[PDB]
Amino acid sequence: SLRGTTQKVNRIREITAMKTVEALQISAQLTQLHEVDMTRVAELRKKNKPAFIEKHGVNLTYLPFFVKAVVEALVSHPNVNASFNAKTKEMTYHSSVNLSIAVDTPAGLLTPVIHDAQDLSIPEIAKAIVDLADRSRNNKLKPNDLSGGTFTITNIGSEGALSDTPILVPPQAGILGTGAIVKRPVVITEDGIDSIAIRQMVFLPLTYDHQVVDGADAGRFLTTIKDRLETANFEGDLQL
Amino acid sequence: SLRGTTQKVNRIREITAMKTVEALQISAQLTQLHEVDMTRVAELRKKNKPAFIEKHGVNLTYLPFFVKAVVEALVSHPNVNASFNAKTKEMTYHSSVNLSIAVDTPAGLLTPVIHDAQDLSIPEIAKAIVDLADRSRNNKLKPNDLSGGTFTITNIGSEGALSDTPILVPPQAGILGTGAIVKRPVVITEDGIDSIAIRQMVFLPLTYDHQVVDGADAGRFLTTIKDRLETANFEGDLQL
Amino acid sequence: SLRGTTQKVNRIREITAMKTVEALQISAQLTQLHEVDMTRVAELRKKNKPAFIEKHGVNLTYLPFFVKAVVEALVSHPNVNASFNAKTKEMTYHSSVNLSIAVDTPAGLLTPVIHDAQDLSIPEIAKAIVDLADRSRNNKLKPNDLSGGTFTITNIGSEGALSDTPILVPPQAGILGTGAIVKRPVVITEDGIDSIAIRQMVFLPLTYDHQVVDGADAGRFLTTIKDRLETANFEGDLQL
Ligand SMILES: CC(C)(COP(=O)(O)OP(=O)(O)OC[C@H]1O[C@@H](n2cnc3c(N)ncnc32)[C@H](O)[C@@H]1OP(=O)(O)O)[C@@H](O)C(=O)NCCC(=O)NCCS
Ligand SMILES: CC(C)(COP(=O)(O)OP(=O)(O)OC[C@H]1O[C@@H](n2cnc3c(N)ncnc32)[C@H](O)[C@@H]1OP(=O)(O)O)[C@@H](O)C(=O)NCCC(=O)NCCS
Ligand SMILES: CC(C)(COP(=O)(O)OP(=O)(O)OC[C@H]1O[C@@H](n2cnc3c(N)ncnc32)[C@H](O)[C@@H]1OP(=O)(O)O)[C@@H](O)C(=O)NCCC(=O)NCCS
Ligand SMILES: NC(=O)CCCC[C@@H](S)CCS
Ligand SMILES: NC(=O)CCCC[C@@H](S)CCS
Ligand SMILES: NC(=O)CCCC[C@@H](S)CCS
Repeated sequence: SLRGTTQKVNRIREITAMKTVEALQISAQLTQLHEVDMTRVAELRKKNKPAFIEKHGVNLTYLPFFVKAVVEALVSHPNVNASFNAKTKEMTYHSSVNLSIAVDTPAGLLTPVIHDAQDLSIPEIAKAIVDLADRSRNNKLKPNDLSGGTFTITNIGSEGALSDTPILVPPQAGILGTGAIVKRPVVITEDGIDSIAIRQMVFLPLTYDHQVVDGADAGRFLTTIKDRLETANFEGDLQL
Repeated sequence: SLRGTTQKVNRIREITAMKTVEALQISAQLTQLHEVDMTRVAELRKKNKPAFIEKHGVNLTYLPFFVKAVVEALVSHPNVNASFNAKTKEMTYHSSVNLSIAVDTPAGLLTPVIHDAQDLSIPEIAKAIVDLADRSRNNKLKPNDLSGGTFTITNIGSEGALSDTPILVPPQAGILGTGAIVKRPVVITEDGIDSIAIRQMVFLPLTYDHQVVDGADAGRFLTTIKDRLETANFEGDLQL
Repeated sequence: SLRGTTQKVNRIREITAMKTVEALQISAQLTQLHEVDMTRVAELRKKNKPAFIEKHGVNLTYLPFFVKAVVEALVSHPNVNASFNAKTKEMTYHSSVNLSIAVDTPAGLLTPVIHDAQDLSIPEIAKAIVDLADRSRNNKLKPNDLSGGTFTITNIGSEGALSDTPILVPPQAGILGTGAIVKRPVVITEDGIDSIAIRQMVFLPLTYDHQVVDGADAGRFLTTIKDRLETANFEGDLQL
């Protein structure tokens, strides 16, 4: 149908094309990659999935665990939950964590926002993602659902990708991609013995703006997220 | 010889320097990475290499398999074999797949084009790559051999790289890198049993223009390529 | 403390913000990734660490090994230790290797320079890194300690990162990141037998300017570094 034709793009595509080209010219984007052992989260998720759907009415995916860890890291690393004004040379450190979530829709990519995500529990996050994705796909968003974001999470693993260099959109200073969670052979070291284990591993590429965040700051922020996910103390957070 | 000197660059270098700096400013480039199990292609290639050289006169490398899978994916994903006009907001979906191939030459990188690649078999692709690389290296190209490309494949694995973030050149919307194919330990899951196998693995970084392709579209396009290569039903395609 | 405030940034942050945004607009940056087996260097380092601190007064980290291999590669690949003037179309191939080292400080990232690094031994490199990092952190640098660099090495593995797409700053044409050195299961092939070994592996992302270096040139340069590190003939270089 499309093949061999020239057609005017829809408004979402036109806006995305304009915003992404401009975004790269008014920021200094680079992507740092860390690997995280998601096995404990995967086991916790598998064990509690039936009780979660029964009590909260929504499916329990990996995304609310990534959101909870990222939002707590943005509170303890306020330098990342920030915006730079290149005209006045002032940095604004936001008190709210307004978390943008990339949502794939048939008309194009949309980035709705979970406002004040720092006040939400894992069940509330799971419900907000479902509500935003549904309203994004059915033209039921309001303008304020698409603005005010202070950081973004993009699920690049939804379509099989291990990694990407996602584009951040100023005034945001960071966008985290959640790669595909894949079983991999990894090395475990305990009591001086190196051995090979099968673990659920994920790559987390973080695109950050070098105007706001330096490489070591990005590493410290990603280390906080990694340690939270690897310990996986989320049982109480599930409110079952 | 070069060390401690200042010299005027040759024309290929001057053009590359100008085109690549400009390309990044008029597009929104990002690179998505997937991993593909090339074992079946490697076994098929090893088994049929002698019969291929004897019948078709050229060596059988991995590149014609990547080209065949990519060209079929560009036909089934017309949204990727496309160009965006930022002035009129129109997308042109090309009917031809004119596949650019990056060729390393002593005077610099050249990107000759296989026009109407969708009409070619694996032997015809193998011969066209050899012809274009030879004419690129011996100053025997014509101007139309270097224009009209709708997508590019760059063999970054030729010099050992696992991955890269290759630069696309508008009006193209995508450029795929074929990383070095390396034996790696990977996890196989069958009948509920996780186990470790040695497989020939490759990383395929795709740089795409966010004006034309969103992240989920890139993932769906790369999934089509991955499934074609992993199944490796190419015996009949070899025309032996 | 920062949360909920707007504050004027310090001078280092203001300069970094300005330089990194501009750098991307006057160059064609891309990042090629190779993997290197650091096991032999790790064993050599562990065995000689006590004798190194006793004789040279400084701790022996992995960074002087990366610096030695990179500096020798910049001498044998003069096309990488070079600067492009886009106005005159002239390439300057530097005779000195002035190696910039990224240093994380509490006030922000600084990039001091080891001038004429090609004339230094591993102990001299180890001492120069310690001196530059100390003076960077205690406001004891002079202006010429921060200029004249021909290439940069950035230790992204200091804060846990496997990889990054570091930003180069013109007139430099390349910046190498040293990822976190991690034990991984890898495939060894000897006498026709494929087997799985535990090795200390590192990813080395190289951001290069496409105005100066093409992808195959970057691969050849990284292959020289990889072969030097994997052979690890550095015993005599330690001067113990
Ligand atoms: C100045 C600087 C480069 C010195 O690094 P260094 O020579 O490796 O020295 P350090 O004292 O920091 O290293 C501490 C230890 O970590 C180890 N280490 C450092 N980098 C490592 C890496 N990439 N992988 C594994 N181990 C590493 C060292 O070998 C040393 O080990 P040991 O105590 O057992 O001997 C470093 O302090 C720094 O500032 N790094 C950050 C650079 C930066 O901000 N880059 C920007 C992008 S993140
Ligand atoms: C709205 C959205 C983010 C919700 O994602 P989600 O919370 O993971 O929910 P989904 O219903 O899509 O997930 C379906 C399944 O895949 C799994 N899954 C999703 N992402 C995964 C990942 N990164 N790795 C492994 N499994 C994953 C989920 O756990 C779930 O598994 P289950 O059915 O066994 O319970 C998602 O539909 C979406 O739009 N993703 C694409 C985002 C995008 O386009 N980003 C741009 C760059 S690609
Ligand atoms: C023209 C060109 C693309 C042809 O590549 P090709 O079809 O793979 O052919 P080659 O003759 O170079 O390949 C030589 C061998 O390496 C193998 N090989 C090539 N690429 C490989 C890869 N990615 N992984 C593993 N093996 C590979 C081939 O299968 C062949 O093996 P064999 O001799 O055992 O049969 C190539 O010569 C070239 O110029 N590559 C560089 C492209 C470039 O500069 N890109 C820019 C970014 S680096
Ligand atoms: N709807 C849009 O215009 C989104 C453009 C930016 C997308 C980024 S933040 C996520 C994928 S790289
Ligand atoms: N001959 C050229 O000017 C090519 C410039 C662009 C090269 C890209 S498409 C491939 C390597 S990133
Ligand atoms: N002090 C600075 O302005 C450094 C800016 C550039 C940093 C790069 S070279 C290394 C991290 S990407």
